[PDB]
Amino acid sequence: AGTAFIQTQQLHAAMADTFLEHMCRLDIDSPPITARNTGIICTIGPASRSVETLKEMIKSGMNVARLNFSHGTHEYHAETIKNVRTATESFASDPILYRPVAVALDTKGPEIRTGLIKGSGTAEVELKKGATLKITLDNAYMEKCDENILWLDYKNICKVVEVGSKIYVDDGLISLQVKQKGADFLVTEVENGGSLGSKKGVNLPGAAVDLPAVSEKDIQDLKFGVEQDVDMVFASFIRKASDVHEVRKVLGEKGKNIKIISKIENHEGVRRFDEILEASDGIMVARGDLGIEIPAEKVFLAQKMMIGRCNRAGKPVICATQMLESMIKKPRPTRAEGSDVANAVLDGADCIMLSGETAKGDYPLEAVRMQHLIAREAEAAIYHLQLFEELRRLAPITSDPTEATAVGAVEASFKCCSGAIIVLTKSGRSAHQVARYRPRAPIIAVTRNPQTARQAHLYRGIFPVLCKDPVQEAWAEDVDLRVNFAMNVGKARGFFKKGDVVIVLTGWRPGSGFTNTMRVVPVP
Amino acid sequence: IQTQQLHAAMADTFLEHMCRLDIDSPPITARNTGIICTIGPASRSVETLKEMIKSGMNVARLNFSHGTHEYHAETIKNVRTATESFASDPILYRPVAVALDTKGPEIRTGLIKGSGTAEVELKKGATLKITLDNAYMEKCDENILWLDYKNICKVVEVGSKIYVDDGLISLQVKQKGADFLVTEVENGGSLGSKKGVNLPGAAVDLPAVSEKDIQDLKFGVEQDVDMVFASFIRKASDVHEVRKVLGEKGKNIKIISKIENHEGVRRFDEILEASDGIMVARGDLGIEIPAEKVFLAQKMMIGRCNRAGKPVICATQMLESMIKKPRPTRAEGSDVANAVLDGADCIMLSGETAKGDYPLEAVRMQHLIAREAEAAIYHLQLFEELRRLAPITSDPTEATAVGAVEASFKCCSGAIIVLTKSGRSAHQVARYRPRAPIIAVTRNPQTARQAHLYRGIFPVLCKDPVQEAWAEDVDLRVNFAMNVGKARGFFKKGDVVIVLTGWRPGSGFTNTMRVVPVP
Amino acid sequence: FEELRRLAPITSDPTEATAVGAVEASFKCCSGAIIVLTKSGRSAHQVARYRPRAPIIAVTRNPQTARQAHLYRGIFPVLCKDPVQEAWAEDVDLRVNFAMNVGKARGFFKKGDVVIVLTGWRPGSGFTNTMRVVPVP
Repeated sequence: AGTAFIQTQQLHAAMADTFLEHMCRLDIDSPPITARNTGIICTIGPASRSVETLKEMIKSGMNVARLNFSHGTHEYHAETIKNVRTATESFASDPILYRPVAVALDTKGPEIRTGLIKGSGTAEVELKKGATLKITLDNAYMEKCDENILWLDYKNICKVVEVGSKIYVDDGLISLQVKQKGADFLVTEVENGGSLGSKKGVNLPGAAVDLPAVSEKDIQDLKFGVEQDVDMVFASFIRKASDVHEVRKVLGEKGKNIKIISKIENHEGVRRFDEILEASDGIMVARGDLGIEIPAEKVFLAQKMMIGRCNRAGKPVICATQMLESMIKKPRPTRAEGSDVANAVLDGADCIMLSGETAKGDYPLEAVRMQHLIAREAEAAIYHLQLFEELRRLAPITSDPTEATAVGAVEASFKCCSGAIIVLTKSGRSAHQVARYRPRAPIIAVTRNPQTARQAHLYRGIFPVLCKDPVQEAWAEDVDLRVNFAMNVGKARGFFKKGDVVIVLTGWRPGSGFTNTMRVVPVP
Repeated sequence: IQTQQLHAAMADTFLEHMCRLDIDSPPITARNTGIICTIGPASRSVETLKEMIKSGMNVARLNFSHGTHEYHAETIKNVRTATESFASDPILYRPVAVALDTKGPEIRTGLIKGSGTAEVELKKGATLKITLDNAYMEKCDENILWLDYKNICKVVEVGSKIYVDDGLISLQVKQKGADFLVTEVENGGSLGSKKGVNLPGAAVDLPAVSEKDIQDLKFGVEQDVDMVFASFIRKASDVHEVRKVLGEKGKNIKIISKIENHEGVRRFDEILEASDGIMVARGDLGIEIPAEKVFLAQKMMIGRCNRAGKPVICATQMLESMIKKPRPTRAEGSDVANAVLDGADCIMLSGETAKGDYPLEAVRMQHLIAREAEAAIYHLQLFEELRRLAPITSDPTEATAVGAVEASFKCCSGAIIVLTKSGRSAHQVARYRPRAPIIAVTRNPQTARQAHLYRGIFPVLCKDPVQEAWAEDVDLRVNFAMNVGKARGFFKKGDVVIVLTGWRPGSGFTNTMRVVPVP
Repeated sequence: FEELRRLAPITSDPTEATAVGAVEASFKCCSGAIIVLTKSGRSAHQVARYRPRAPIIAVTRNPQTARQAHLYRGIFPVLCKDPVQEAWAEDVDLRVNFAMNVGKARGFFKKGDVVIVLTGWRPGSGFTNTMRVVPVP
């Protein structure tokens, strides 16, 4: 089998009257009665790169493999991809057990990195609380950083910063307040002490950081992605609509189908969220990176807002960073980490992304299993009913065949207590339009296009499944084949059993543009 | 000064309401969730407390796990001195409650071999013998370990876990015995002297009130505390014995039951019924039940307390980084917020304020987070659901109380002013979770303090003498609250507020609602 | 009622907000009546506008308003000829207890049922702003 593969459901429990009443019925002692619908993106790196590790991670519920292009060469990551694809395809000899797995390319982005600390690349220095530290743009100091002077590469840092602004260094381990501006320098006072190292990430709280959207390194990384046929791109440090447009433009005609997830990493991104969301295919709320750049008592408000708007607009949203960080060192997570993951699933996220945990952790395989366990337990606390009733009200009244059918499918999934909604689809769009309305039941999305099978994991509650059977001549039999394929998948997964009811979305003519034909089918 | 800016028309759907959250605009609502600070070494002084009350402390907790009766008597005296410093202007007088947190029943280990402070390495896979023989009680080491709980052999089976030093070390039982256990170390660590032992999912049959606590609870009654946080509650009869010890003399002292273990969560319903309120101790649960199921417990317990209309308090692991640092982490702010949004009435700061380097900033961040989180609450559905789920009765007070909340939404009221002796009339309003603050006016100083337990009650102590003409005595107290509310910033000249009063001085019920424009 | 409440325009008028709450409560308490003290009749009309189930016993000293009230549905007007008591609170209690006796005689309610009562607070305050839930003596 796998560990995470057999998610048996026990549908037909009549859903509660009110959201309050639903919380009151949560029994921690009973097991979860629902498929884990929230996708799981694991970052691949040193500890999980091998073909044998990946096989077990896919079995334990990995869906997307992220590659971090901040570090490593093109040759290095080409083999990381080859290993993912070998591991994924190991299960292909039984199409029922074949879970597809996506490949994500996370850009380096624009960044502000410090210089090399005095006697060699690895040596640190103590910045203590209240000491003066000079920041310089003069390249003479770029391998001569110490307690007193610090280089960094961003040449317009003097222009976007004023007196009194903060500068967070090494992902907010150290924080500095500017006392005096200058021609090509700043004089700062250390507030939070720490061990400063070589080439560390600097952030500039609420500054219009005017770097290029796509650095010249990234223009090569994005072409490598297109060349390697990645499925999605996590574009870093997005500030505005035109940043996303230039990420699109670089991918071009050749990789137009590659999905662009914009990462909201800074204050400017959150302010311009609406224009970014419109231009982006999805969103990634990078919480740790926001925690530097905006106040701690306002980050949860940003997360909720962004997750909210993405749900309304029907685009994926991903909750990244600071998920299960203790599992780099330890075999289990803390109470507060499990609660943090849960509350992100309940806020409405589609996917959860494990950063260090799986890339360079001592426990990469258990990290996936805890993520899976938390996401499935959290699923029981979701009151799917109001998510839907609100999403139906807020949607604009149109006479589109597909969207009216898609709603009715979800509608019926509640009234029939359906085990699933089976959706036949080439592009994935028909399945996405169903998932937009947040059903309780899993959406088994059947397809022949292998990319759409991979790209589907971005959406919540879609279980993609790749049909490799040849197209039957009689159109009606080709449907019956693919439907009966999903029936067998769903029975094997445990979503439903002999004699339950499921909803099925299909076309009517092979040639009709729309997925317009809904039917209520009892399971053979 | 929590200025409100009422009259913003509330959103259509909860989804739409989340979508309207702008982090850049300031919060448009009074911080309704109470703040309980634990007083200790860093915050004990009269001068520290004055600034903490100013920055939004409501309840002062005293931890009776540590310290003497003489020590805590003076901690209380300092709270009362600081509180009363503001009494010379009754408009600015915020009352402040005193909470007595019991030690409880516990399982403590012995003293490690050569001295009280000296550790030993338990390594992963080594055998460790647990013993009830008192000969070893000051001779613990890598091999043998004493502990005081004499029936430990009876409640544990082969294969059960034993977490030691608040879950730093964990041991699996291999062999039971007459008066011993043989365990295998799973999580290694530095074992010390007198450490807390827990027994995951065991019917731990210790006394509900230890003999130490029977003296601590009489000291509480003697010092006129306002509430008692009873520790390690497992079942209804535990709460009943905490009640029985307080007795006739301290019958008015509120008993908040702390749910610290697996058995408490299983029997939550019977405990909630017998308790005045609840405290979800999250860190202590995180030891005894799995980490992927604690948030489910918190949500359930906070849920049921909201339904039943009793206070619930979210304690432990709130802002722990602020022991050492002047600000909290992103994840701590999010953890506090999500507990306010889950539906908690109060938030309790443990170390942060007791023995922290930054006790005063810890209160200010708690206040800031709780006020920002307030904007994310969709008060409307909380109410509509609570109204539906409530049982149909023709009680005068409860029907009036609902109508007051009802009207608080339709008039976009700045407040609900409630006159009350016992506090009950104000509690019945707060039960239905209005958006507006509830200014609860009273002459009884204890009810003013005990009100902070409930969410959205702003208690205020009227020290004026009782006017002969009953109607003027009402008008006085109402106009007192009007001035408080204007000073706080809850509302201004020309806004509307709801006012609950009696009709006869003698009528049992708070039955008279009126919609009043602010003079 | 639920439709008439939705379609009504949101205002912070004391009288209209009280009047709705009176009807609201008339359903939740299963009230036998809504007793309304009124000179012009308007306070009773504003209650009747929202179409309660319970009868509205409208108490008044103005004999014309007692007659003109029959136009409105569910108002049972009743003319109090007692003189105005000096203590305002007793003058209310008189008129309320007058309607209680009318309502018991009509059969609208009996000893121990609940009724809603709309009054003023100051003799001088423009609004009928004071609602109370009263058990029948």
